[PDB]
Amino acid sequence: KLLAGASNWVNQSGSVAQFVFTPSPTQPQTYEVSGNYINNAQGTGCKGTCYPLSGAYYSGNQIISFSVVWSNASANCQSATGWTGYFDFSGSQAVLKTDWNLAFYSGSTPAIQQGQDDFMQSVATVSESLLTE
Amino acid sequence: KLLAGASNWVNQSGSVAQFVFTPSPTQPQTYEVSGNYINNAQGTGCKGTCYPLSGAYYSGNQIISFSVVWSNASANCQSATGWTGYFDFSGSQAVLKTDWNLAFYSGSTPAIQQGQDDFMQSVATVSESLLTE
Amino acid sequence: KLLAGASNWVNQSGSVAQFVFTPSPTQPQTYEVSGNYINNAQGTGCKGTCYPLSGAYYSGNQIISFSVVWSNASANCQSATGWTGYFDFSGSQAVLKTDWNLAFYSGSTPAIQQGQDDFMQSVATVSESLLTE
Amino acid sequence: KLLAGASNWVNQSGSVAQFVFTPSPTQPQTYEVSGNYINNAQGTGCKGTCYPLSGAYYSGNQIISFSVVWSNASANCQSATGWTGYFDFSGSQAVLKTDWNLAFYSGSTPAIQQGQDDFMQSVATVSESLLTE
Amino acid sequence: KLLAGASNWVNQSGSVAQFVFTPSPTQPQTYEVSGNYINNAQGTGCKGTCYPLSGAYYSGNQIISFSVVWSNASANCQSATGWTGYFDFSGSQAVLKTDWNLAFYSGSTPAIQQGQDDFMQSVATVSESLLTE
Amino acid sequence: KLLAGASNWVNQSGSVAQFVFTPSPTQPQTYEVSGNYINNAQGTGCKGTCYPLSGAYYSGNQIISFSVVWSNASANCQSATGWTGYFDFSGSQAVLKTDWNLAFYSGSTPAIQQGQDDFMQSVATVSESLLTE
Amino acid sequence: KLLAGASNWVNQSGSVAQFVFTPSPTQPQTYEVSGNYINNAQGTGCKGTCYPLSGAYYSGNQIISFSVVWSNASANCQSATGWTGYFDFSGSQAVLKTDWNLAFYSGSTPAIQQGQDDFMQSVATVSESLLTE
Amino acid sequence: KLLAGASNWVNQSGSVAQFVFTPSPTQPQTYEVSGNYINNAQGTGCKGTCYPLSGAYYSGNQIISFSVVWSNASANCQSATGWTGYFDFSGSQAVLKTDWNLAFYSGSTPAIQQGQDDFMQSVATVSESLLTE
Repeated sequence: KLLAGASNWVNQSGSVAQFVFTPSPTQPQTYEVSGNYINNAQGTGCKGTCYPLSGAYYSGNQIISFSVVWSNASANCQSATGWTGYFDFSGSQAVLKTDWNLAFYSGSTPAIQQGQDDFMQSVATVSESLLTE
Repeated sequence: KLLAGASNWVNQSGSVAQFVFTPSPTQPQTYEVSGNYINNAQGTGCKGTCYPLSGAYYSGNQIISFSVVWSNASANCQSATGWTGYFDFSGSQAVLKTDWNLAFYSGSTPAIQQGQDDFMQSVATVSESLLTE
Repeated sequence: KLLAGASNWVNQSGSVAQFVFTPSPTQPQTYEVSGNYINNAQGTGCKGTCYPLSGAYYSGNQIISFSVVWSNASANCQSATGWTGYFDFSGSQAVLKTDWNLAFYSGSTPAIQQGQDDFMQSVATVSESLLTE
Repeated sequence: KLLAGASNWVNQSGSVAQFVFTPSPTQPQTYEVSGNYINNAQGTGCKGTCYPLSGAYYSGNQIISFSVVWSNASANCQSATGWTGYFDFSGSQAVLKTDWNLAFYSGSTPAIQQGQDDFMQSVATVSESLLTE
Repeated sequence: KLLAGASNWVNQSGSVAQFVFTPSPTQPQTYEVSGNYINNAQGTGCKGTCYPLSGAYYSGNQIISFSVVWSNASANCQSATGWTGYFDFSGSQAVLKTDWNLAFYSGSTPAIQQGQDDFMQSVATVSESLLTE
Repeated sequence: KLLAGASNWVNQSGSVAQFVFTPSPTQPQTYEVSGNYINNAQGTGCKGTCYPLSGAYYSGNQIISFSVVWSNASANCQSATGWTGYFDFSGSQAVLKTDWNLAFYSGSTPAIQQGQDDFMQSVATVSESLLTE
Repeated sequence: KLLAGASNWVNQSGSVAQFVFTPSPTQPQTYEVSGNYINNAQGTGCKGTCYPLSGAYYSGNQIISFSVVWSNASANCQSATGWTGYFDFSGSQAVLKTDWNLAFYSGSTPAIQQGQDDFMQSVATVSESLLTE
Repeated sequence: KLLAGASNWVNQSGSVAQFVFTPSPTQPQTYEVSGNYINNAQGTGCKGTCYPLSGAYYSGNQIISFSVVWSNASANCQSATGWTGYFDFSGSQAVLKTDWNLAFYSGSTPAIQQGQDDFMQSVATVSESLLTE
């Protein structure tokens, strides 16, 4: 059911989605998705820093769709990605599977690449201190 | 360039995107996308009523990604569409070329169909009154 | 009694009122009315898209008055409807009996037609998906 | 055109509408109406005290529609009125003309009376002090 | 103890205070006072219409102090009053007693009159309708 | 005339009023008064720490009324001061002439002492650092 | 454990920290710190008036870091203090052990002195009135 | 002077501060600091993800102080750091120098380490796309 408050989701490239969910006033079992995305995928720019994500989550059947514009104070890749997929909380690990699309330019030549990402839940590690453990 | 205020975008199958753009407080040349989608395609669920849309827009090269959860007070199709794309405002007509992904079900069998919607800007039709024209 | 969350109300001519109720901070048993109206009557302007509605509701005896300005990103009929009425939730069906007034034009000749819409509550139709049903 | 900020409007029964106008984010040349209404009509209850009003104003052709639920901390008349009409700023005086409807109960017997009100603009009188002039 | 939500308070001149109380974040057993004041005192201007009041209420020993600037969309008396006094909820009636001060000008000649007002609680009268009872 | 931003006002007994002014949304030439009061009088409770102040100001003739509830995280004197007055910004010095009322206790014996504070504007003293001067 | 509402903390030199804690929307067991600091040390600038404080608090082991910019409507020392530390609520007394850094000037010669303040919680002193005690 | 909107600041360990500045209502030439901090310092935990920072910036002499509680959805190090230091925009590069303190526990044994960080401004790199340049 619920992963409410802040949740930490890590995909196959090291990439981190942190989701925040706020109930929608008009749309039943629908949450506004907010939070941050850290890109760590080897080929790409806009890696290692917080990009706000926006989208919508349908609780009923644990579906989601969210977007990142690859522009923040550290780096701009002049492009946008949208992720659309589903959750599966069953068992010892919780998994999100998504199909993604990415709008960009090569010349004055606009283009939409595409692909697929798989995120797994990982709960905050705890350390004695910043310095140790 | 500029769509400040609400703008009306109509796809090949007649479905309607109404966009509102709000500046991101932190993301250079990025706007939070809100507004409403009215799905008007022949063989489809959840048609002829407003679905909220949420996403993001990059004004640098006029790229967008938005999402709709198909649940409102009229009809629940327990599914999500994500659209990712770009706009060309050159010439007599402004067009939004999009690709899109749609996370839905059959049984216990999650799915994700792909597609392409192309939209054209259409400025409010004006009438003497609600009864004329 | 209670319509907490968004509710769907359909009139004789098929037009759709989606209501949201927020408690007044100061008015006993009064709610601020928001939501969306989709005008679906044969011989009319400004049909098949969401118009915002604003008004007020008295929960003591389940009375309402709301208004729509027929101007959105799709179509401007330069006019306003006001609806004033009451609800009966008794029995198998919940109905909203309304009278209404509509301020529009011809030439330089302001006008105000009268009328009566009657609405019935219809709870979200459910589908396996956006493609089925 | 503009009566922006707070405006004072007095009808034939002494009744006072104070309007506040805030531009709508989605609806072009449309304002959310807020403010207060003081009833001073001889036959009625809920006289002499502030009732919040809600509605919508279409600037284009200076049209309006607004609602009052006759419930506040001083008095409850368990009913609601909606006013729908037009402005005429021409000449030495500014005038609003409206058609109104009023939903109420007699027995378990719901009912909608009706009528018409005409409001004129009156700018704040100025006095040397509260005590004099 | 509590008169929370909206409360209706009537003094010896017919004058009406409606109070709204919101807990203070920093000041224990302290409420921000807001609401409306209707002046109906015979000698004065700024009579019969809503003036916002501002002040602070100390719950502990049911003490209060609030202010009205006699300027609104209907009338300006270019002056300000402050009321400071205490509650007594005991018995069949609830009473507020206050000492008031009023800052105004005669010539270029500034001046502070003074006086005392006594308010009694009066709960919303209820009527069959606006029209009757 | 103008005190936009925070201003510092010092009375004869050394107590400090720090004022912030916010335009009323509805009251011509009226500002909501916020800020902080530090009571510095010899023979008094609740001294040397910030008490919130709330009131209203009329910029037409530079008149004010504000209130302090003497309860904060340091000291509770279970009492309220109301100040009512006017400002003279003519000459080399800006002065705020005030009268005031103070609702406090003895036993089961509510009281309300009267008074007069006169304040002078004093613009931030500047230092090389927190350690110098 | 818990300091919900405003709390009063007094250091060895008599300076006063008034704390307010608000839950972070995203940071487990983290609170945004607001409130006011009154600097009461002998040989110092910017004393006896409220400086806003801002920082963060970790309730897991009751650790804090807050900052004051020494500029308000009374006195500008063009400098910043940062405090970093921990609380012990065991026993008859609650103490906040802190170290701190202070970024100030001489000429064109930026500096940063180090230090240690230790605070003790002191619950509001109560008085019959502002005049007694 | 100004680095207003979102700014990107990189220290000697790879660590990234993104600052957002909002003018303070009460404190002249003072900004509330907000934004995000990415830790990339070799010895430590809580590395590679967004931690909200809070503090205050004094424009006058370009001074700053801000805090991070090392707790977010990815990782908790149960500790807090405060940074206090100054800017120097002169020349071809803009530099921030800071003294930092860090509160943590070893056993039931609380402790405050300390150190110094130097951040340099780095403006958003621009890339043809996420995929290339």
